[PDB]
Amino acid sequence: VIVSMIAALANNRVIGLDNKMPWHLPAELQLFKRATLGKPIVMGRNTFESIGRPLPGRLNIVLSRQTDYQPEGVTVVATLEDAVVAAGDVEELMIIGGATIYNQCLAAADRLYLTHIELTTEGDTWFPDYEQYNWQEIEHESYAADDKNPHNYRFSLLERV
Ligand SMILES: NC(=O)c1ccc[n+]([C@@H]2O[C@H](COP(=O)([O-])OP(=O)(O)OC[C@H]3O[C@@H](n4cnc5c(N)ncnc54)[C@H](OP(=O)(O)O)[C@@H]3O)[C@@H](O)[C@H]2O)c1
Ligand SMILES: Nc1nc(=O)c2nc(CNc3ccc(C(=O)N[C@@H](CCC(=O)O)C(=O)O)cc3)cnc2[nH]1
Repeated sequence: VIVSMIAALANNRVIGLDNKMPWHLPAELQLFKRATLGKPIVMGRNTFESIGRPLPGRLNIVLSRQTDYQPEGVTVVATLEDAVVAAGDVEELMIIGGATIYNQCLAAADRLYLTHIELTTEGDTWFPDYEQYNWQEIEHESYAADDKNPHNYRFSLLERV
């Protein structure tokens, strides 16, 4: 199975503050849905709680070592090894974070689905320093700020080298 990680980072690799996203770009969230629909998504307990419910059309796998932790509609696993197994016989698995999971999986990541948001904001969670490794961009698309999305952002699909 291909190990991919998807995230949206503001400048300085910021991805969150107070267990929430420091911005609101509905069109970017639709890009997230587009990139994960039909695929198993693996996330940390904090990220699952920030989302507030399982995401439709995807196998929701949540990581937590609290043995009695079991929200409705999601599969809970106690280790990353169990998350992969839980994903099943699929072609690609999507690590949807949070910083904790990105950190642990970066070294093993095959692809990074990154959205760079042109914004400098306060944060308490950051995406790992992926540039310490070698990647080659496979796809990209720039999205100018608009009516319902007040920030410019750029999508970049990186493949590990
Ligand atoms: N902008 C983006 O693209 C994006 C994406 C995702 C998340 N976020 C943001 O990032 C923040 C959440 O991430 P964060 O790191 O605080 O939390 P997190 O990574 O989502 O979750 C951390 C928790 O996951 C469990 N866990 C971690 N590693 C584990 C392992 N190896 N085995 C079993 N369980 C493990 C532990 O919970 P237990 O104590 O229950 O074991 C750990 O406390 C929020 O602000 C969220 O909004 C942003
Ligand atoms: N590219 C990217 N953008 C993000 O916002 C993002 N967010 C997370 C974690 N936070 C969230 C927060 C909300 C939803 C969410 O509600 N997603 C819906 C679409 C939006 C909606 O239905 O309101 C989904 O069906 O995926 C997903 C992840 C993880 N990776 C990301 N990756």
